[PDB]
Formats: sequence, structure tokens, C-alpha cells
Amino acid sequence: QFTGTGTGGDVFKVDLNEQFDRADMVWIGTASVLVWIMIPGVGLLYSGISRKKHALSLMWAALMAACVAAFQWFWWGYSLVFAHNGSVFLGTLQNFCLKDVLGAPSIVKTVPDILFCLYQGMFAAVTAILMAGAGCERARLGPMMVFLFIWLTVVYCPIAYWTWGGNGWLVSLGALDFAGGGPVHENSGFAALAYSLWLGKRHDPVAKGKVPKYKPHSVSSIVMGTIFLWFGWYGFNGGSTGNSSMRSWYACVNTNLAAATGGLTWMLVDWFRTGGKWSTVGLCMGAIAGLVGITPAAGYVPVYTSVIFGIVPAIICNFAVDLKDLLQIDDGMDVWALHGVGGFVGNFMTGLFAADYVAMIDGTEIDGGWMNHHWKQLGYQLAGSCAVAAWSFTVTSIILLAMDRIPFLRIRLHEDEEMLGTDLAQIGEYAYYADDDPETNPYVLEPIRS
Amino acid sequence: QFTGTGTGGDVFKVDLNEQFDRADMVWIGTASVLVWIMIPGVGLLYSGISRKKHALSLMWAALMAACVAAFQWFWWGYSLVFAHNGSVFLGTLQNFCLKDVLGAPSIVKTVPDILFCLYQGMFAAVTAILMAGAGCERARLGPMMVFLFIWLTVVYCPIAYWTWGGNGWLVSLGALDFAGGGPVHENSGFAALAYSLWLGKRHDPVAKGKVPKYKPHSVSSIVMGTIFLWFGWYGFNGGSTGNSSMRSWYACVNTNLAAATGGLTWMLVDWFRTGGKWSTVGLCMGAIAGLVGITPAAGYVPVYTSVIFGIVPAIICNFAVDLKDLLQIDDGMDVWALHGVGGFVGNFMTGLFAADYVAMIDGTEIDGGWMNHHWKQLGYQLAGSCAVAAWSFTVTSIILLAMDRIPFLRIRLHEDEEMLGTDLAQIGEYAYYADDDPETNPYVLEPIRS
Amino acid sequence: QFTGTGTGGDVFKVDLNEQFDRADMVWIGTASVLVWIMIPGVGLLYSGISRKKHALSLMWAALMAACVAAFQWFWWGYSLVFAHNGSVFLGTLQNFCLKDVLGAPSIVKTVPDILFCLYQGMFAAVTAILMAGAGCERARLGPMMVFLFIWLTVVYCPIAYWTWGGNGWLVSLGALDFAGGGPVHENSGFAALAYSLWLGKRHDPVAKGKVPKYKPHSVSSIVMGTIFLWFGWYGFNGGSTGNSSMRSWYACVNTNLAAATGGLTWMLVDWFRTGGKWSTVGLCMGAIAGLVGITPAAGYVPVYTSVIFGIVPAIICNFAVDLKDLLQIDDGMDVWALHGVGGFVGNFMTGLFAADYVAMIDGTEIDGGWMNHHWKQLGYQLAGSCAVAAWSFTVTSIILLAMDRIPFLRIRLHEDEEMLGTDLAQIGEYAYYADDDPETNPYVLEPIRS
Repeated sequence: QFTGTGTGGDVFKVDLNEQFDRADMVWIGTASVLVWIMIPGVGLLYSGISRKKHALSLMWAALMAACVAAFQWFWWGYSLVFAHNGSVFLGTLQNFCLKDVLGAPSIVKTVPDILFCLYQGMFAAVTAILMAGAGCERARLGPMMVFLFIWLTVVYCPIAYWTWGGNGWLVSLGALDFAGGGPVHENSGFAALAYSLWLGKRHDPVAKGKVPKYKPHSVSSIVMGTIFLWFGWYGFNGGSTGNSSMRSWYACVNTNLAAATGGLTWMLVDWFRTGGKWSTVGLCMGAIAGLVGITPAAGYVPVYTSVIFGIVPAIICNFAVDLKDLLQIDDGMDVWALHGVGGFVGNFMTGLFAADYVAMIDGTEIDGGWMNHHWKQLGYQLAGSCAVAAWSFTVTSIILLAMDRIPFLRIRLHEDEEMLGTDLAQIGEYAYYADDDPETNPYVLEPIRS
Repeated sequence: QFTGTGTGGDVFKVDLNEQFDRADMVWIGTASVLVWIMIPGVGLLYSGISRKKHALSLMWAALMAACVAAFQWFWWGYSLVFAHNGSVFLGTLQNFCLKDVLGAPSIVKTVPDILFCLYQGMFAAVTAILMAGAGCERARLGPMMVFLFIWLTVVYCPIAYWTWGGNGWLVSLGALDFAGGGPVHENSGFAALAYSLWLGKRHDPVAKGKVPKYKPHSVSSIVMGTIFLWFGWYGFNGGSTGNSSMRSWYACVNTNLAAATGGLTWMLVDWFRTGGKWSTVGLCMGAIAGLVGITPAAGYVPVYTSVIFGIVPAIICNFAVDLKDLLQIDDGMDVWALHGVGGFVGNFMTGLFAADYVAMIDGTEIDGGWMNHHWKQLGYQLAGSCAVAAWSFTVTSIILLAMDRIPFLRIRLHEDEEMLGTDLAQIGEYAYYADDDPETNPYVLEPIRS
Repeated sequence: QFTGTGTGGDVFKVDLNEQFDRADMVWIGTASVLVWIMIPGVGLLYSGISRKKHALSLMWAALMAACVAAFQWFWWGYSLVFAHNGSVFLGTLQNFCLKDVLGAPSIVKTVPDILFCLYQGMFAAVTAILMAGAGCERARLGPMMVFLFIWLTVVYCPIAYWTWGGNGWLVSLGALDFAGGGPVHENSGFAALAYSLWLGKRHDPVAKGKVPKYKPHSVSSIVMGTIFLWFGWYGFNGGSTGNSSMRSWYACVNTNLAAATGGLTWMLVDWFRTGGKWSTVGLCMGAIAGLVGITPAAGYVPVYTSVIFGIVPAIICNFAVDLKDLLQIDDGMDVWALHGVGGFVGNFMTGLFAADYVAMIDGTEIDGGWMNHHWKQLGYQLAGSCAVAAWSFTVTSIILLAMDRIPFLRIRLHEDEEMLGTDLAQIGEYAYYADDDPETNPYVLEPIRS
């Protein structure tokens, strides 16, 4: 018999696959593979956009993040989000090292635990490289890897549990978050802001007003990142139905249209604000703003409203990027502006435009948003957004400051203890610091103490 | 009940998904995602092959084209091709802003309208970047975006309707075009030729005989473009069955073999013509020539004949590229040679090698080509090819010349009104023109009037 | 009726697709497309890692290999592995030019011949670029293409037959090889070693001890290669079930975890051995070592053991790379170390950790390994590994030395007959040798005789 718990049954006695539609499984398997390539997509995007020379290559750091996140997820991340037996705030260690993760129907009943594990693990990894990218400036790699492991454990996993978990309190409340805009984008964005405000370079010369808003390290990297992100986002959003229904393809149409209108909107805004220039970076940032914006909404809103999920996040995020000038901080702030602000805005607008008849395309039951005169929905969205932002900002701050107090865990060295790469390159043991060309340097040019 | 029209039925009363095989839908969903990455594939290919420094980066322009095409398709492109109620030449605005596009079976009855919309929208976008690439030299971006919107509307959509539309006159005639070689490749190719002959630089120093046939801007971009194109072409051709049958995988085998033999053929032709050199660009152009060649044929011809769809387009396109020397025009001509000539040749040969027993692999009924002694088939193919070439060349010419007469819509400035980037870089307001390195320049170095 | 042989039946009388689960077919179709992009993944990886300037760009050579392998596979490669009527060592020419390859159930009964042909053809192509990459230094292209065709025919196809063929003697013996670690990785690795020992540069200045272990040509190429390889490996391993069951997704979870732990392990080993440096190349090589390691095991071992398939191959391969210093040979040795040694180690450990209850997830019956007290399994694995290594090393040696004796087939010129690119660039007919920048050079800078 099928037990519905643990491994789901004895494989020598039952065929666990009989519980699931095979095409549902194939689409979520494919969607998993698509989300995986978003991981280097993030790295390429933020490597390319940077107005500063990062010692750590974020294209490469994306592979590091893929490794650390996969291990964390296996170790206990999956279990802390999707153990079928948690509180309303967190799971348990019931599935430590993926013990008994096999063929029981997952919280998404149309796929087995092992496949939901594969799929959702990719979301954790995308969030990991968002966070690594946000905090990469003058990062020490050892501490960064420890930080990512800890951060996934006590920031990502709780927020993911609230959003996706069987007893997650946001689920119970009635908040909507179609493809995990909260755990991935809003979360990483406000964690990025914690990094900016505590560890980021202040009075940063690249952020002092009379300097260009856009000054990319590599436009080709921006474009390649945006390509991988848009391509992969079809799995990110399209797979968030958990099935092969046409709500999946509907979500993909919304995804494409939000990206498209976001890109054009941001570029048009830049055109107006610059007095007629065509912004290469702006088009890409706008596509990302729309992809982020539509993430909580893609399987819930009517197709024609998806254009609003491009336009409004593009406009608001474009102006949010200007805050870097007020603060005179660059580090971490792009991730905050696109993912934190974009995620907040998209989540809010999901309360306005969610429609029960869109969810019903595959039989999913929701009360809907303002499209259905369900006025309360907007309050549920705000509650989710504020909770995510509060937890992510506060707990990320605590982790960063706690690690800072520990010499061998300090992620970013204090400027009074930091050795100059110019001077390191003169010391014999550190002569390899003379090659700050990450295209040929075999070693990360890690900050060194005195 | 299932209505077969409009949304296809009331989602609160019926499950629209019951009409479709879930695995059919998953493959066409996946194929959609694969065709999307062909869009930057085109941009990379034509950016890399260029013998001239384009101010507009085509890798980046591919994302711009993805945005413009997605919006056009949503706005009315989809409706003009696939409204279930058009003439024999064009659709209607019944599905303006994708109104009522949901779960009715599409013209391809094995998938719902919303999924066919997703899939076919990708073909429009691939064609958009082919056209943007063809017309990119000294292009002004604002006018280019307007041009693409207009061109998709009155050149792409009619030709697509004739080919795929429920009452399309090419369909009724009996012409074969498996994966839309007409609307995508032959169309963009002869539109490219219109660009070359009216707007392209004449007496072009890079096309004056004593200069190299191959002189690529970036071989790595050529190769990356070819990679994305070949990878994505499995969705382009493999999804054109509309189903999960083994005719889909048969089409993929044909696709791979045509690419392979095209690449080797073009490189061998170059080897003979150069007296023993191995042409890096030639291998890539040959793979594209074979992919284009097999596009109208992939689900119709026996596997062993797919090698002819590599060899013959490779040879003919290789010599077509030489016409650039006779004309002394470079701009737009590569797109014409590969897609216009390749598409024409492939469409012609489909009349020779189409077999009813190949179509019958998934129950598709055709009379076949010369393989079945259906001699008339070749005439149907020629009719389609000539109609596509005539409409695309003529109407593209009219659009380009009409926009040229309008100062704020002129796509390419006349040489007497065009400001020198060298001189712009001296004027204070235009000092950013001094950085013509598109890897770090945040702005398109758009042509400026006097 | 369904015949089970030849084309599988008359398409005008029966629907051949009725024999197969459509979702099984869609996943293997998708997996085919994913394995295809591993081909340029290999090229990028070995182009980037190189401590030497290769005249042949391996990114480009990957497309050449895709062409040659697809043609060989069509011509007779498929038939020599999967003709339903061979010996215990090789197939026949029954499916020459894919004659009668259509809808009969393949050796993997859940998919038709034409789809298994598509899928398995990709494995041949991945192996082809591994071999081209291994033997690329100072290679002449014409001879290289002939070599690849011959090598696929008499080295790859026999080993593939033993592993996958209906009567393959390794299958009969009881050896386990889930995703073809033998035919692809161990095979190419020991073929690479044959290249190193017979044709590779000896007393190579880059391999003389006092020089860096890691000195990459292009870290961005390494990372992009690793991205394409890890992404594609989900199809490589995940599709090796032949079905849409959750054993496919289980294999993907193992694949991701082995890559992740391999990357971290190799980087940590480098950290210890260098006294605290963070190795950019090492992380990537470790992910590949884990992907190779888990390949024979992914659908057979419990998830928690997949971490061992990252850790142990990473450690052993890391030290295997040191052999380059002892031998003072660089050419071919990276492919041997990762794929030859990694493949050998993974195959061995599959005998330890294979579990009948993992195979049983989709009803697959195996005796298992030491996890099931099936002690004999380790001996079966060793037999397979030694047979593959012996055949590949010996026959590759014979091919290389035989071609060397034939002036127009010699793959690498002898140093006494080899012309200097510096001196070629002075001879008028060879002036194009002055541009050794493969990013703009339209021609392969092939070695020229005196």
C-alpha cells in the first residue's frame, strides 16, 4: 500500500510512481534543470553590472554557491523547509541528509518528495548566489562559504517554510506567493541591504552623485546573465504549478511578457531621465525587475495584467537604484534594488491582480485579490512582505555582525587590518597577487591580514 | 462542456486540461523554452561574424528584440496569425492583448491556445532578431524598435498566417513547411535583402573583392551563437509536430544530421576554394545553412535524405555569400545568404524528398513529394517560396523607404546628416562617444544628426 | 500488429507510439537536448584549463566534433552499438545509415529505436570532443577528423556495445554502469593517456615541477564549460533510466550532490596543499570529478553515498594530475586524470555502494553491491574497468601510430618537419599565420610541413 509518509511505501511491493502523473513529473524535472542555470545567470549578471573591480569573480562564485547550497540542502535545508512535521515557523531534522526522501507525495501532491527536493533545492541555490553576489566585495572566501551555510539555514529556510511549508503561517494566513518571490527575491534583497548598511563601503567614490549611475564591468556578462536568467525563469515560474497543466504555460506567457515590458520600461525611463540616451544596462535590469515582479503573481494574474508587473517594478526599481547616491553606498545595493524592492512591489501587486479564475485553470482554489473584490488580500500580502523583510534584514545583520567579532569568521576585513594587493605583490610568499587578472589567475585574490 | 471556441469553456465547471495529452503539452512547453534561447543565439552569431564594427551590439540587441517581439505578439501579433476567424491572408483582432486565449484546442489541436501562443511567439521573436541583425548597421534604436513592431505586424504575421493559419492559403494549396522555414528564415532573409539594397552601405570597403570573405569580429561569439542555435533548434523543429510522438524525435535526428553535414560541407567547400585552409567561420555558417535547410523538411523527409539538406544548402549558400563581392554590399547580406537562400533551397527540396510515410509516423496525412511520385508538390513549394520572397522583399522595402521619409522615424541617417563619433566625442554633451568599447559603455552609441 | 523488429510495424496500419509512455519519451527527448550542450561544455572546459596556447580552439573544435560524431553515428556508429543482432563484442551494419530505425522498442524498451538513437548519439559526440580535446595540441585538422571517425568506430562503439548492447558481455557478466561511465569517461581518459604517451610533448616546460599546477588560459571558459557540463549532466544521468519515473529525479539529486561535494573537496584539498590558497580551477575540476564519479552510479546508489562519489574521485583525481610532473607531459593528461581516473574510481565504488532497493525505484532488478552483501559485484566492476582501459589504451595507440606512419594521415607533425608559425608568417602564401589570435582569425593555424 501507499503510506503517504516516509519513503511512501516498500518499493519491492508497490510502484511508487503510480501515485503521480508522469508528465507532471517530467515538467518539474525539466523545470529543475532550468532553474539550475539561473545560478550562473545571477553570477554573470552581478559580475557584469558592477561599477567596481570585485576580486571575487561572481561568475565563478556562482559555481561555489551551487556547491555550498546543494550540500546545505542535502544536510538539513530540505528538511527544515519540507519535513512533513514542523511547527508553523520551521521544519525539523526528520529528513536530515535526505533520510526517507523518496516517493511519498510532497507538499505539492502532484510530485514525489525526491523530485520536489530536486526542484526546491534549486531555489535555495539561486538565493545563495544572490546573497554571495550581494556580499562579495572584499569578501574572504572561507568565511563567505560558512556564512552562506548559516544564512541558508536560519534566514532562507524559515522564510521558505512560512511560504511553502505544510504548516507555514503565511500559507495559513492566505498570503499568495506563486513562485517564491518572498524566500528568493525579497529575502535576498533585504539581506543584501543588511550587508550594505553594516559591511558595505561607505562614502564610496563610485556612489558619490557626480558619477555615472551605470558603469558596467562587462556588458557581455550582463547580457549573458540576463539570457540565462530569463531562459531559466520559465522553469522557476512555469514549474511552480507543480504540474503539466496549462496553468504552467499561462505562467510562462506572463513571465515572458513581464520581462519584456520591464526591459522596455526601464530603458524608456532611462531615456527620459538622461535626455535621450539608450541604456544598455537599463534594458537588462528592467527585464530582471519584471521577472522578479511577476514571480509571486505568474500563476495567479490575468495575462493582460502581467504588463503592469513589468512596468511598475521597472519604474520603482529604477528610482530605488538612485538611493545608492543618497547613501553613498554601492556594495550590495543592486541586489537590494532589483530583488528586495522588486520582490516587495510584485508581492504587493499580487494582492491587487490575483484572480480566482486564473488559479482555477488547473483547479487551484484561491479567494483571489482585488480582481475578485477580496480586499483583505492586500493586507495578507503586506503582512508577508513585512515579515520577510524584517526577518531577513534583522537576522542577516546579526549573522554578519556576529561573524565580524570572530577573527577567523570575519567576512570582510576592517580597513586598518587589510593588506594592499599592491603591497602583497611585493612580499615573496604573496607574489601571485601581482596578477589581478581573474581570467588567468588560478587563485582567488583573497584579502590578507597584517 | 468543452466549447472548442473562445476560452474553451468555464474553468469552474470543466477541466480544460482533459482535452489534451499532458506529455504533448510538456514537450511543447519545453520546446518553447528551447526556441527562446535561439533569440540570443542569432544575436551572438551575427555579432561575431561581422566584418565591420557595429555600434549596436547584436548580443544585446537580441534582448531588445525579445522584448519588442513579446509585446507585439501579445498586443496583436498572435491574433493576426492565429485568430480562429480570419481571411485566407490574415487573421483579426479577436485575440487583441490575448483576450480569450486559454484552453480551446489551437490550430494544432494537440495543444491549447495559451501554449500554442507561447510556442509560436518564440518564432516571431527569432525572426525579429534576424531582422534587427540584418538592419543593424548605423541603426538608430528608437526607429529600429518601431520598425520591428511594424515589420512583425505587416510582414511576419501575414506570411505566418499563410503558413500556419487555419485558413492560410499556402496550407490550402498543399505547400509543405514543417517548422516555418517560410515565416522565419526565407522571410527574414528577403527582408534582409531589401535592407541591403536600399539602406546598406554601397561600395563597401569590406566587400570590394581583394578583401577577405571571412573576417570575423569575434569567433567565440560565432561559436556561442551557433551553440545556442543548434541546441534551441531541437525545440524549433522537434516541437513543430505539436506532440510527444516519435515523429518529434525523428525530426530531431534529421535536425542534428543536417546541421552536421552542413557544417562539414561548408568547411570542405572553403578548403577546396582556399587551396587548403580550414575555415572556422565556414563550419559555423554551414551548420546554420543545414539547420535552415532542414527546417521546412524535418518532420517530412526520410532520415538518410537529411544529409542532402546539409550538403546542398551549404554549397549554394557558400556561393551566395560571394554575391556580396559583386554588389559591394556587406550590410544585411549574411542574413539573406543563410536564411533567405537557405530557406528557399530547403523549401524547394522539401518538394522532392517529402514522404507520406514519414508524416504518418504520428498519423499526419500528406500527399508527399517526389518520393511518392507527387510531382505537383514541387510546384506548391515554389509558389510558397516565391510568394514569401515577393511579399517580404516588397513590403519591407516600402516600410524602410516610408520611415526614411520621416525625420524622426528614419532608421539609418543619410551620410550628409550623420555626425562623426570622432567629432561627437569632442562636443561636451556627447563626450561619452569617446568610449566605443561596448563592453564597458553603458549607452548605445547611436548615430546623431547635425 | 507491432513486430518488435525492424521499423516496428507499418505506420499506415498501426500507431507505433502506442507501445510507449509519452512522458517517458518526452523526458528522454529533453535529456537528449541536454546532453548535446555538454559537447561545447567539454570544449570550453579544456580550452580554458590549458596551460599552453593551443592553435586549435577547443570551443570551436566542439562544433567540429558534434558534426563528425553525428555523421559517424548515422553512418554506422548507431548500428555497431545497437543493431538488435550482433555478437557479444560488436553489432552489425543492419542499421547502416539508420536503415529501419524507427518505432521498434529499443534495447531500452521504454523508448523507440529512433529516440534511443537520438539520445545515445549524444554520448558518442561527448566522447568525440573529449578525445579531440585530449589530442588537440599541434593537431592537423584533416587527420584529426579522420582519426575521430576511426576512433568512434573501433574504440567507442565496441566499448559501448559491451556496456549497452543487447548481448554486450559486460551486461551479461553483471557489471553496473548506470550512465555509461565506461564508454564515455574511462574510455576517453585512457585514450587520452595513449595520446599523452605516444604523441604528447615530452619534457614539456609547463610540466617541469617548479612550475604552477594551475595556469589557466581562460578561467571564464573553464567556468562556462563547467556550467554547460553540470546543466547537461542532468540529461546525461537523469535520462539513463530511459523513463519518467522518480528514479530519474533520484539520479539527478545524486548528480547535483556529487558535483557539489567534488567541487568543495578538490578546492579544500588545494587549500591544504597550497598552504591556504583558494583554487579557482580546482573548484571546477572537482565538480567534474564528482560528475564523472557518480556517472556509473547515479541510479544505483543511496543519496547519502553520492557525497562519497564527490569526495573520493576529487581527492584521487587531484593527485593523479600531479603525475604530469613526474612524466613531464602536459598534453592529453587532464582528460586522462578527470575522465580516465575519475571513471575508473567511480566504476569501482559503484560495486561498493550499489543498492537493489535504489534500482527498484522504477522496478529495475539488480543484485546490488556491497550494500547488499553482493561481494562479487566489485569483481565485475574491476573486470569492466580493466577491459575498457585495456581496449581503449591499446587500440587508440595502434590507431595513432598507424596514422603517424602515413604522411597525409599523420595527426601531429614530427618536430623536424614542423614549420614555425613565426616563419610561416614571413612566407607570402602563409602570411595569415601572423594573426595567432583565434578570436579574429578566420582560419585554423594548422601545422605546415617543410
